[PDB]
Amino acid sequence: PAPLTLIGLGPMGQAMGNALLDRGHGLTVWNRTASRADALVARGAVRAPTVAAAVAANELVVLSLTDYDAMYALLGPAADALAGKVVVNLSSDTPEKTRAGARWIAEHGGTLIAGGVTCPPSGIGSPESSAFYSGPSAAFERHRETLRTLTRTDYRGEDPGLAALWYQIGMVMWWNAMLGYLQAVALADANGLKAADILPHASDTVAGLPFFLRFYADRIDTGHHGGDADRLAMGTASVEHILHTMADSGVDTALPEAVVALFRRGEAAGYAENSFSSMVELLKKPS
Amino acid sequence: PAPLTLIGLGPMGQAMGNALLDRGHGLTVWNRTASRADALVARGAVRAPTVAAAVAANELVVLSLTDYDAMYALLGPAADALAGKVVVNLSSDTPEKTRAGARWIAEHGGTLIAGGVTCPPSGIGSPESSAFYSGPSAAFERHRETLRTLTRTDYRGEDPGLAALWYQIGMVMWWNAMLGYLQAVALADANGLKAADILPHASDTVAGLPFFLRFYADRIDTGHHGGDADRLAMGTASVEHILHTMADSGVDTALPEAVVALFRRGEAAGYAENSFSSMVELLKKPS
Ligand SMILES: NC(=O)C1=CN([C@@H]2O[C@H](COP(=O)(O)OP(=O)(O)OC[C@H]3O[C@@H](n4cnc5c(N)ncnc54)[C@H](OP(=O)(O)O)[C@@H]3O)[C@@H](O)[C@H]2O)C=CC1
Ligand SMILES: NC(=O)C1=CN([C@@H]2O[C@H](COP(=O)(O)OP(=O)(O)OC[C@H]3O[C@@H](n4cnc5c(N)ncnc54)[C@H](OP(=O)(O)O)[C@@H]3O)[C@@H](O)[C@H]2O)C=CC1
Ligand SMILES: Fc1ccc(F)c(C2=NCCC2)c1
Repeated sequence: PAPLTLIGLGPMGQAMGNALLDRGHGLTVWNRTASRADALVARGAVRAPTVAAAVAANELVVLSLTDYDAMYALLGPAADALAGKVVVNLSSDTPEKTRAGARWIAEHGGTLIAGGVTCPPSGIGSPESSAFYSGPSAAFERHRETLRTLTRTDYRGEDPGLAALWYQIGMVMWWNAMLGYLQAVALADANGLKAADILPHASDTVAGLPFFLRFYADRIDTGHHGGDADRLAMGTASVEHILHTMADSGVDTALPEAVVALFRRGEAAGYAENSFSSMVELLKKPS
Repeated sequence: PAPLTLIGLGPMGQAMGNALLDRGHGLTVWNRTASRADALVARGAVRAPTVAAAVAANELVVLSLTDYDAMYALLGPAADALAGKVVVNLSSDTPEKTRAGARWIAEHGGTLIAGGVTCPPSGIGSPESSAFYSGPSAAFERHRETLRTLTRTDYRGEDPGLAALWYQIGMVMWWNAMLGYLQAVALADANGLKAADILPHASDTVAGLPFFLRFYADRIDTGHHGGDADRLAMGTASVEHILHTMADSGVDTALPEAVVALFRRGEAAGYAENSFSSMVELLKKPS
C-alpha cells in the first residue's frame, strides 16, 4: 500500500484514515482542529506539524472538507508548494466550483481529481460503498488502488464537474427522502408514535421505490407522459392529504406546502390528466 | 364467505370486487357510473339499481371512493339506510376527515371502519399485500375475515383516524423521494444524461435509505442529535450545492430553495453543530 496525506478529519476523514491504516498505508494526517488526529496518530498515523508539511509529505493529498472554499483556505498559504501534487478532493460542491478548484490547482503546478463519496463514514472501507471520480485519467489510474481502499471507484471522465454532478444528482433525492423521514417522524411524534414504531413501514415504503424508479425511467426517457399509469390531479389530492394531515397535527408544513405548490404548478401547466412525471418538464425550466 | 356490498368501482374497487368474487363472496355492487359494473356483474355480482338499494342489501358496505366528501355526496340521500350497517371506507383522506366521517356514520346509526390500503390495484388479493385498519374493534373483528380477502389486515386501534395516519406517514417519504427523482432527472437531462443513465445510482440511493432510517431512529427517539456522523452545517452546504447546481444548470430551484430554507432554520435555531436529524425538533408540534 502506497503512502498518502489526508487533510480534513471530520466524520468522513476519520473513517477514511482508519480504513487506510487498516490496509497498511503510511498515513500522514493534518487537521485544523488538531485534537481530531489523536486517535489516528495513536494507531500509527503521522501528525504533520503544519498543512504545508502535510502537503510536502506525499504526492497524494486527499481532502475531506466541507466545500471547495475550505481548500483555498487551507492550501492557499503554501500554494506555491503544490507543484507535482495529486490532490484528490472528496468535498461536495457544485460542478462549476469543482472546475474552478481544478483550474486553481493546475495554475499552481498540481492536478486535482474530483471525488464524490456516496456512503456514510461507517461505509468507508466496505466494498459495497462507492464514490464517483472525475479528473485526469492518468493521475487517477496511478492512484486508483489507494482510492479503492476507501470505496469502489466509479470513474466518470476527465471533467472534474462530472463527479460533483453525479454526486448532486443522487443527493437531491437522498436529502428529499431523509427530510421526509424527519417529517414523518414529526407527524408520528404528534400522535404518540416514535421513529421506532414507524420504522418498519417507512422502510417498506422506500424499499419499494426502485420499482417505480424503473417504471418511470423509460416512460420519462421516451417522452411518454400519458396519464394512463397515473393522473397528476390524483397526486395533488394525495399530497394535499399529507399537507393537511401535517397541519391538523400542529406539525410544520413548510416542505409539504412546497410539494403541494409544485403539483399546483403542474395543474396550472395543464398537466392534470397527464402523469405526475410531466412535472419534469416544469423542473427543466430555469428559476 | 359472507355477502357484502361494494360501492365505488374505480381501479381499486374493480380489483376488490374481483378478489371478493374469486373467494366466493356474494357481491352487490353500485357505482355512480353504472357501466363500470359490467364486468363484475357478468361474473356474478349483483347490480344494485340505486345506492339506497345497494346499502340496504347487506350489513357490510365497502367503499372505494375518492375521499370522504364523496361519501357524503353518495350516502347522503341514503343516510337512513345506514342504521345497523358496518361501513368499511377504504378511501384515503386525512385522519380528521376520517374521524368526522365516522361521527357522521354514527349519527345515522351505522359504524365506520377506516382502511388504508398500501398496495396498488394489482396487489389486491395477493398474499403479501397489506392495509391499515382502525375503528371500533368489535365491528372490525366481526368482518375481519371478509376484509382479509382483499389484503392482510393491520388493525391499529379504535380511533378511526389511525389507519389514515399510518397511510399518510408512509406517503410522506414516497412523494418526497419520487419528486426528488424528477428533480434528479431534470438536472441529469440538462447535462446530457437520461433517466436510464441515473437509474442505477438513484436505485442505489433509495435502497440504502433503510440503513439511515434505522441509524437515526433511536437517536431521534432518545433526543441524541450529536454530530458524530454529520454536522447540520455540513448538510446546509450540501443542500446549497444542490440548489446552486440546479441554478447553474438552468433548472427549477423551488424545492431546493425549500430544502435550503429548512436547513437554515436549523442553523437559526441553534442546531448548526448538531446532526441534521435535530431539525425534527423544528418540525414537531409545539409543547
Ligand atoms: N458526512 C457524511 O456522511 C458524508 C459527507 N460527504 C461530504 O464529505 C465532506 C466531509 O464532510 P464531513 O466529514 O461530514 O465533515 P465536515 O464537512 O463537517 O468537516 C470536514 C472537515 O472540514 C474542515 N473544515 C471545514 N471548513 C474549514 C475551513 N474553513 N478551514 C479549515 N478546515 C475546514 C473541518 O475542520 P475541523 O475539524 O477543524 O472543524 C473538518 O475536518 C463534505 O463535503 C460532505 O458533504 C459525503 C459523503 C457522506
Ligand atoms: N394505486 C391506487 O389506485 C391506490 C389507491 N388508493 C386509494 O383508494 C381510493 C380509491 O382508489 P381508485 O379506485 O384508484 O380511485 P378513483 O379516483 O379512480 O376512483 C374514484 C371512485 O369514486 C367514485 N366517486 C368519486 N367522486 C364521487 C362522487 N362525488 N360521488 C360518487 N362517486 C364518486 C368514482 O365513481 P365514478 O366511476 O362514477 O367516477 C369511482 O368509483 C382512493 O382514495 C385512493 O387514494 C390507495 C392506495 C393505492
Ligand atoms: F451531508 C450528508 C449528511 C449525512 C449523510 F449520511 C450523508 C451521506 N451522503 C451519501 C449518503 C450518506 C451526507
